[PDB]
Amino acid sequence: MLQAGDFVGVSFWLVSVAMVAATVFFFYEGMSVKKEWKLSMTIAGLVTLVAAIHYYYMRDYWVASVLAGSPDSPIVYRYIDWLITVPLLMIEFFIILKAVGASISTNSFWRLLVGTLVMLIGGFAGEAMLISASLGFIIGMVGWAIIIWEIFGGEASKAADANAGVKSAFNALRLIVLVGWAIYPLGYIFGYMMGSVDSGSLNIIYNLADFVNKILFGLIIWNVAVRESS
Amino acid sequence: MLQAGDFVGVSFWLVSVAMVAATVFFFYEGMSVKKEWKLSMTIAGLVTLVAAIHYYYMRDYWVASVLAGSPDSPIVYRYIDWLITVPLLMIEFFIILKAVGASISTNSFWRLLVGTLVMLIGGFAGEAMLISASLGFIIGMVGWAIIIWEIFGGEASKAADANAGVKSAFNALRLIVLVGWAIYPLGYIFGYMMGSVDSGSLNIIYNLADFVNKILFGLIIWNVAVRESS
Amino acid sequence: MLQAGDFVGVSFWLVSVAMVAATVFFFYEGMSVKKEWKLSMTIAGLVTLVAAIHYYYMRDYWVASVLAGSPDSPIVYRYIDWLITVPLLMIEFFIILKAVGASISTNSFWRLLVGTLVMLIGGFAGEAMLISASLGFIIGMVGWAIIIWEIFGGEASKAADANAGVKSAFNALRLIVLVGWAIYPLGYIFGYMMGSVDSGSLNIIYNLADFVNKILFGLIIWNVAVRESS
Amino acid sequence: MLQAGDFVGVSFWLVSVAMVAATVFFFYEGMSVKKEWKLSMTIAGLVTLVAAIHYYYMRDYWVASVLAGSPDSPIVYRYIDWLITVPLLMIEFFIILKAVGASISTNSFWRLLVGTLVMLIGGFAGEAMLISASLGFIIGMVGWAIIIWEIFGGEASKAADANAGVKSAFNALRLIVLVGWAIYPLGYIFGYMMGSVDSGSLNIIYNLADFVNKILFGLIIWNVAVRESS
Amino acid sequence: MLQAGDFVGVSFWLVSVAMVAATVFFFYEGMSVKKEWKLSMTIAGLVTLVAAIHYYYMRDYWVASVLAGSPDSPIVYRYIDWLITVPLLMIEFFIILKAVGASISTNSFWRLLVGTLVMLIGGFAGEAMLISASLGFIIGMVGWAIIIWEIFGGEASKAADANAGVKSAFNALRLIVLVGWAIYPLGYIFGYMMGSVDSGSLNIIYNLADFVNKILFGLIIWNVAVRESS
Ligand SMILES: CCCCCCCCCCCCO[C@@H]1O[C@H](CO)[C@@H](O[C@H]2O[C@H](CO)[C@@H](O)[C@H](O)[C@H]2O)[C@H](O)[C@H]1O
Ligand SMILES: CCCCCCCCCCCCO[C@@H]1O[C@H](CO)[C@@H](O[C@H]2O[C@H](CO)[C@@H](O)[C@H](O)[C@H]2O)[C@H](O)[C@H]1O
Ligand SMILES: CCCCCCCCCCCCO[C@@H]1O[C@H](CO)[C@@H](O[C@H]2O[C@H](CO)[C@@H](O)[C@H](O)[C@H]2O)[C@H](O)[C@H]1O
Ligand SMILES: CCCCCCCCCCCCO[C@@H]1O[C@H](CO)[C@@H](O[C@H]2O[C@H](CO)[C@@H](O)[C@H](O)[C@H]2O)[C@H](O)[C@H]1O
Ligand SMILES: CCCCCCCCCCCCO[C@@H]1O[C@H](CO)[C@@H](O[C@H]2O[C@H](CO)[C@@H](O)[C@H](O)[C@H]2O)[C@H](O)[C@H]1O
Ligand SMILES: *C/C=C(C)/C=C/C=C(C)/C=C/C1=C(C)CCCC1(C)C
Ligand SMILES: *C/C=C(C)/C=C/C=C(C)/C=C/C1=C(C)CCCC1(C)C
Ligand SMILES: *C/C=C(C)/C=C/C=C(C)/C=C/C1=C(C)CCCC1(C)C
Ligand SMILES: *C/C=C(C)/C=C/C=C(C)/C=C/C1=C(C)CCCC1(C)C
Ligand SMILES: *C/C=C(C)/C=C/C=C(C)/C=C/C1=C(C)CCCC1(C)C
Ligand SMILES: CCCCCCCCCCCCCCCCCCCC
Ligand SMILES: CCCCCCCCCCCCCCCCCCCC
Ligand SMILES: CCCCCCCCCCCCCCCCCCCC
Ligand SMILES: CCCCCCCCCCCCCCCCCCCC
Repeated sequence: MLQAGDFVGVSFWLVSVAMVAATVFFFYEGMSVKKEWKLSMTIAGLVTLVAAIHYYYMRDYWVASVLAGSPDSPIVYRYIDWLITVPLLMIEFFIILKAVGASISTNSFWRLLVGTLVMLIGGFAGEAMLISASLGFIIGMVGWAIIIWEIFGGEASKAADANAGVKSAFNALRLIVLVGWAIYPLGYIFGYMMGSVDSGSLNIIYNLADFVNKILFGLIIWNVAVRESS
Repeated sequence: MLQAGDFVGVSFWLVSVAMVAATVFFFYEGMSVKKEWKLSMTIAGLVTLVAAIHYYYMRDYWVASVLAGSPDSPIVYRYIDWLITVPLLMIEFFIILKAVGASISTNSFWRLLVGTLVMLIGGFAGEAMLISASLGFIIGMVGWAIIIWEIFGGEASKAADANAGVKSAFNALRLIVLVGWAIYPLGYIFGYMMGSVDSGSLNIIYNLADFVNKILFGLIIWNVAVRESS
Repeated sequence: MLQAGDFVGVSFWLVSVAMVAATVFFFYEGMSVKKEWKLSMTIAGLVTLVAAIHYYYMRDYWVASVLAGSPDSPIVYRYIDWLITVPLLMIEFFIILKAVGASISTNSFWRLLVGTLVMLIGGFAGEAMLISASLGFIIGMVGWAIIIWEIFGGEASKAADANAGVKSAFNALRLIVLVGWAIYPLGYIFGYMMGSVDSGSLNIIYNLADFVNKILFGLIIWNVAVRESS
Repeated sequence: MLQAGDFVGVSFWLVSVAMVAATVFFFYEGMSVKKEWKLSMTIAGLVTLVAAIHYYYMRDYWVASVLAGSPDSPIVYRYIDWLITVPLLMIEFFIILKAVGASISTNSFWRLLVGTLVMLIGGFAGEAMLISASLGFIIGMVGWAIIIWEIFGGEASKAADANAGVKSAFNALRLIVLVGWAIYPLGYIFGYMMGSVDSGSLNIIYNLADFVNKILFGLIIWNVAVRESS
Repeated sequence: MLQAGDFVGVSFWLVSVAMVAATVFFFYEGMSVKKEWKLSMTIAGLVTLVAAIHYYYMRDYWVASVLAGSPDSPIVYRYIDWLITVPLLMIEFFIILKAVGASISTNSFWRLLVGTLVMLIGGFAGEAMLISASLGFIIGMVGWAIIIWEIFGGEASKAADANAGVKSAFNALRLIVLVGWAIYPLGYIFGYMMGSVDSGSLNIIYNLADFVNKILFGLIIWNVAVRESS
C-alpha cells in the first residue's frame, strides 16, 4: 500500500491511471476518425497501453521497495517500456505524413526506426552496465542525432512543410521530442553518470513528464486527425 | 474481507461497483449517439473508469486498515482520481456546447482546464502538507472562482443561454458543480483544517456523493445526447 | 479452494460463471437488435455484470469463511448488488414500453425507481440493524406495494395492455417480479426476523434463483427485442 | 507453479489457453458472419468462455493439490462448467436449423434443453453423492436418450435432412455428440462407479477431449456460417 | 520482482509486453482491412494472444525460480504455447492464399496442420522424456520436412507464385519459417540433446526471437492485407 508522504509513489499512481485513461481514449476515439487516421490513433493507444501495463508493474515494485526500507525503482526498468513505446512514438512522424497524403519514402520510416533503436540500445547497454556509461551515451546520442535530423531537416521535415494540414502538428510533436524528451538524456547524465540526482527524483520527473511526452503527444495527433476527419 | 458493521467499507463496495457499471454504460451507449455526441460520452466513461480503478484500490486499502485495527483512508489519496476526473468533468461544459454547435472560443476550454487544476493543485498541496492548509484553500478557491464564473457568467454560460437544446442540461450540470461539488471544499474545511469531521464520515459522504457528482453528471449528458441524436 | 460437499460454494461457483456468460451474451447480442431495443439489452447486461462482479467477491468470502471453520455469507452483503441491480431491472418495465413506442409518462419511470429504492433501503436498514427489522420490513413492503401496483394496475400495466408486441413479455416479467422475487421478502422474514432458515440455505436459494430472477428476466427482454427487430 | 513430469497439469494449461483462444476467435469472427449466423457464433463463444474461466480455476486447484502431496481434481467440479456449456452446445442444434431457415418447432428447443439438464442433473446428483451413483447414471441416461433421439431420429434430425446447407454440419456435430461425448458417461462408469480409472487419467482425457467436444464443435458451426455468409 | 542483472527476466518482460501490444494491434487493425483479410488478422492476433498469456505465466515462474536460488525456465513449458501458436502461424500460409483468391486445395491446409503437429508432438514427446530425444528429433524433422516442402515446392508454393499480390509476402514468411524458426530445432539439439547451451541462454534467445518469429510474421501479413484492402 502507498504511504501518504510518498510523492514518488503518488506520482506512480497518478501516471498509472492517466495512462489507462489515455489508452481507452485513443482506442475508442480511433473508431471515429477517418480511416486514413485510424492507424495513428492505434499507435497512440499502443504507446499508452504499454506504458500503463509497465507502470502497473513498476508501481508495485516501488511500493515493495519502500516497505523493505530502501526505496528504489531503477531507471533501467524504464527501458522495458521505452524499447517499445519510443519507436512507436517516433514512427508516428511517418504515419501522420502518410495520413495527410504527403509524399514520403519508406526510407524515412526505417531511419526513424533505426535511429530510435540505436538511441535506446545504446542507453540500455550503458545503464545495464553491459558497456561503459560513456559509450552508451555516445551511441545513444548518435541515435538521437539521426531522429532529430529526420524531423528537423530531413525528408519528414520537408514533407511536413509541403503539407499544411499536418504542418503545425508536426511542429508541435517535433518540439516535444526536442525539448520534452530531453529529460531522458539529462537523467542519464546527471542521474546515472554523475549521481547528482537520486532515482526517486528521477522517477517523479519521468512519471510526471509522461503527461507531456506521451499523452500530449497522442492528443496532438488526435486533434489533427479530428480536424482532418471533418 | 469487508467486516460486519463497516458502513465505510460498504460504501466503498457500493460505489466501486456502481462506477464499473457506469463506465460500461457510457462506453456502450456512446456507440449509439450521433457522432457529434460521441466525445461527450467518451469523457463520461473515462471519468467513471478512473474512479472505478481508484475505488478498487482504495477499498482494498480501507479493508486492510480495518484489520490493522486503525481504520483510515486519507482524503489525500482521493486526489489521485480528482486530478484526472475533475478536469475531465469540467471540460464537458465546453464539449457539449460544441456538440450542439454553439459558438464558443477555445479560451473557454483553457479557462476551464486551468481553473480546475489551480483548484485541485491548491488543495492537494494543502492536504499533502506541501504548503499551509490555509494557503491551499485560498489557491483552490481561486480555481473554484474561475470555473464557477465560466459556467455561471462567463462565455460558456452565455453560449448555453443562446442554445436551447443544451440550455437545460447546462443548467443541471452547473448546479451539480455549484452545489453537489461543495461537499469537497467543505470536507477540506471541516474535515481537515478544523478536524470536526472524521475521515470515515468523509469517506462515506464522498463515496455516496459520487452517485451525484459523477454518475448523475454523466447521465444528464447522455440524456441530452440521446434527445439530440433523434 | 472450494471444498467437498460444499453445495453453498458450488452454487456460488455456478451462478458466478452463469452471470459472466449472461453479461457477454447481452452485450454482444445488444449490438444486433434494432436501435430502439439497444438500451434494454444494455440494462440487462449491466444487471448481470454487477451481479457477476459481486458474486466473484462473495464467493471468495464464503470459501474463506469455510476454511475458518464457521461458514457464513451474510445476506446483508447481497444489498451491495441489489441496490444497483434491482432498480435497473425495474426500470426495464419503462424502457421496453418506450422501445415498442408505447405512450408512458416519465412519472412511471420515477415511481418505479423510487418504489424500488424505498423497498431496498428499508430492507438494508433493517438487516444492517440501523432500524428495527420490523420497521425495515414495513418500509420495504411499502416500496414493494408501489412497484407491484405500477406493473399490475398502474400506468405501465395499462400501456402494456394497449401495446401487443410487448404485452406478453410484460406479463412474463411482471410474474417473475411478483413470484420469482417473493423469495427475497420471504428470506427476510423466515431467515432474518424468525431465524427459521440458515444463511447457507438462503445463499443456495438466492444463488439458484438468479437464473430466474435476473437471467431469465433478461432473456425474456431479448426475446421480444429480437422478434421486434425483425 | 506447474511441476516437472506433471502431464495432468500440462493438459490443464494447454486446454486453458486453447479455450481463451477459441473464445476470442468465435466472438471476433461472429462479428463478420451474416446476421442469421451471429447467434450461433455467440453460443460457441459462450461455451468456450465458460470453459476457459473454469479451467483457469480448476488448474489452480490442481497445482495446489500437487504441492499438498495428494494430486486430485475431482470430476464433480467439472459439472460447474457442464451445467452451463452442455445445454448451450445442445441448443446449437436448434439454432443452426433456424439460421438456415429450416422449419422447426420450439418444442425441439425445449426437448433439447430439458433432456440435457435431466442428463446432467442426474450425473451431478450421483457424483455429488446426493443419490446413488446407479440412480444418477440411469437418470442421466434418460436425458441422453432424449437428446440422442432428437438429433438422430426426432424433429431436428428430420429438419436437417430437409435442408442441404446445414445437413453435413448437422451430421458432423451429431457424431461428436454421439461419439466424442461418450467419454463422459464412460468416465462416470469406469472412473466413478467402478474405480478402474484414476481421476488424473480422467482429467487428462477430459482436458484433451475439449479440443474435439467443444472447440471442433464450434469450428464446424463457424465453417457452415461462413459458407452460408457468402 | 525482477532482480538486478537478470537479463533473462528482462527479456521475459520485454516480450511479454510486446506480445500484448501486438495482440491489440492485430485485433484493432483487423477491424479495418477488407473482409477477405479479416481472418488473417484474426489468426495473427490469436498467435500473439496465446503467447502473451503464456509469457505472463512463464515470467512469473522464472522470477520465482530466481528467488529460490536456482534460475530455470524449462523449454518444455514453451510447448504449451507452441502446440497452439505454431499450427496457427502455419495455416496462415493457406489463409492468405485464399484471401488473394488463389486456387488451392484444402489438402494443403491439412498437410500444413498435420506436418506442424507431427513436428511439435515429436519434440514435445522428446523433451518431456516420453520417448528418446533422438526419436523426438527425428519425428519432429519429419514434420518440418512436410511443412517446408509445402511452402517451398508444394501446392502452396506454386499457388503463391501464380498470384502476384501475395507472392512477396509469401516469400518473406517462408524465409522466417526456414531461417527464423531454425533456432527451435537448434535449441533442441545444442540445448537439450547436447547440453552445450544453458536454458537461460535459450530463454533469452527464444524470447527475443519472438519479435521476428511471431510479431514480424504478423506484420508482414498485415502489410499485404492493407495493400490489398486498398
Ligand atoms: C469498456 C469499459 C470497461 C470497464 C472496465 C472497468 C474495470 C474495472 C475497474 C477496477 C479494476 C481495477 O482493479 C484493480 O485496481 C488495482 C488498483 O487500481 C490494481 O492494482 C493492484 O494490482 C496490480 C497487479 O498486480 C499492481 O500493479 C498494483 O500495484 C496493485 O495496486 C489491480 O490489478 C486491479 O485489478
Ligand atoms: C462488455 C462487458 C463484458 C465483461 C465481461 C464480464 C466481466 C466479469 C468479471 C467479474 C470478475 C471480477 O473479478 C474480481 O472481482 C473482485 C471483486 O468482485 C475484484 O476485487 C478484488 O481484488 C482487487 C484486486 O486489486 C481489489 O481491488 C479488491 O479490493 C478485491 O475485492 C478482483 O480484482 C476481480 O478480479
Ligand atoms: C469476450 C471476448 C473474449 C474474452 C476472453 C476472456 C478469457 C478469460 C479467461 C479466464 C480468466 C480467468 O478467470 C479466472 O477464473 C477464476 C474462477 O472461475 C477466478 O477465481 C479467483 O479469483 C476470484 C476473484 O479474485 C475469486 O472470487 C475466486 O475465489 C478465485 O478462485 C479468477 O480470478 C479468474 O481470473
Ligand atoms: C483480444 C484483444 C486483446 C486482449 C488483451 C491482450 C491480452 C492480455 C494478456 C493478459 C495476460 C494474462 O496474465 C496472466 O496470465 C496467467 C496465466 O497465463 C493467469 O493465471 C494465474 O492466475 C489465475 C487466476 O487466479 C489462475 O487461475 C492461474 O492458475 C494462474 O496461473 C493470470 O491470472 C493472468 O493475469
Ligand atoms: C484496448 C482498449 C482498452 C485497454 C485498457 C488497458 C488497461 C490495462 C492497463 C494495465 C493493466 C494492469 O496490467 C498489469 O501489468 C502488470 C505488469 O506487466 C501485471 O503483473 C503481474 O501479472 C501476472 C499476474 O499473474 C504475472 O505474470 C506477472 O509476473 C505479475 O507481475 C499485472 O497482472 C497487470 O495487472
Ligand atoms: C515515453 C518515453 C519516452 C518518450 C522516452 C524517451 C527516451 C529517450 C528519448 C532516450 C534518450 C537517450 C538518449 C538521447 C541518449 C542517452 C540514452 C537515452 C536512452 C537516455
Ligand atoms: C469526482 C470528484 C469530484 C467532482 C471532485 C471535486 C472536487 C472539488 C470541486 C474540489 C474543490 C476544492 C476547492 C474548491 C478548494 C479546496 C480544495 C478542494 C480541492 C477540496
Ligand atoms: C437480482 C436480485 C433481486 C431481483 C433482488 C430483489 C429483491 C427484493 C425484491 C427485495 C425485497 C424486499 C422486500 C419486498 C421487503 C423486505 C425487504 C426486501 C429488501 C428483502
Ligand atoms: C464440454 C463438456 C461436455 C461436452 C460434457 C458432456 C457431458 C455429458 C454428455 C455427460 C453425460 C452423462 C451421461 C450421458 C450419463 C452419466 C452422467 C453424465 C452427466 C456423465
Ligand atoms: C512462436 C513459436 C514458434 C515459431 C515455434 C516454432 C517451433 C518449431 C519450428 C519447432 C521445431 C522442432 C523441430 C523442427 C524438430 C525438433 C523439435 C522441434 C519441436 C524443436
Ligand atoms: C496534458 C494532457 C494529459 C491528459 C491526462 C490523462 C487523462 C486521459 C486523457 C483523455 C483526454 C481527452 C481530452 C479531450 C480534449 C477534448 C477537447 C479538445 C479541444 C481542443
Ligand atoms: C432459464 C435460465 C437461463 C440461464 C442461462 C445461463 C447461461 C448464460 C446465458 C446464455 C444465454 C443463452 C441464449 C440462448 C438463446 C436461445 C434461443 C432460442 C429462442 C427460443
Ligand atoms: C481438433 C482440433 C480443433 C482445433 C482446436 C484449436 C484450439 C486452439 C485455437 C482455437 C482458435 C482456433 C482458430 C482456428 C481458425 C481456423 C481457420 C480454418 C481456415 C479454414
Ligand atoms: C521486428 C518486429 C517489430 C515489431 C515488434 C513489436 C513491438 C510491439 C507491437 C507493435 C505493433 C505495431 C506496429 C505498427 C507498425 C506500423 C508500420 C507503418 C507502415 C510501414
